[PDB]
Amino acid sequence: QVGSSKNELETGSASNCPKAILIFARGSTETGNLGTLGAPLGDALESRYGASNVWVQGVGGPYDAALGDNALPRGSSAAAIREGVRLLNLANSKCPNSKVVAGGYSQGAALAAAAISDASTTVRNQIVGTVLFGYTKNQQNRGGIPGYPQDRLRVYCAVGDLVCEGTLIVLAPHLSYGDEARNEAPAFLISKIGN
Ligand code: NA
Ligand code: NA
Repeated sequence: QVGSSKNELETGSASNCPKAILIFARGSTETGNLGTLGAPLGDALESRYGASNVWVQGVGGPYDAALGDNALPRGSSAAAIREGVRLLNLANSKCPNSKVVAGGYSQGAALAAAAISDASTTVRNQIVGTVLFGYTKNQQNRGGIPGYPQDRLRVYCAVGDLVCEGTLIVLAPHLSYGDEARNEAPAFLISKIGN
């Protein structure tokens, strides 16, 4: 087995920008750059618009999804958060007229939150919608992304997912977001991108 990965923002032509670009950060120990939730989420967007009209991009490079990095400031390493910021800035520099949507699972939700907070006011305006699954900073950020408007966010925190409740206790409900990745989350992102 090889982890599910997509790198379409990095490989795409700047002369052929898509309607939408998804940047997604996986959860700790997951393989590839999309993990378990990123691939179904990108597939749902590509089913809606067509695969040529969405660029799906996972967060990799120095983001190694390491278990220890959940204990760091903001819930991931500074280098992993910087990698999110590099991809958001790449989306903006290559394809400024494309709609960006962001997502993350678990540590990846913390990475996504921090990288969106760190991005410019113009980049945040380009990110029309964000979905967080099992958000490890839900309690500490009071259900939001600092500096990002609530209408553009959905947080999926399962009943009994204690990572949403200021701990790092990972129980069965933390593994229950496959349906939101397939259904509610792409439906929400689609509403913000437009038809
Ligand atoms: Na695509
Ligand atoms: Na679910």
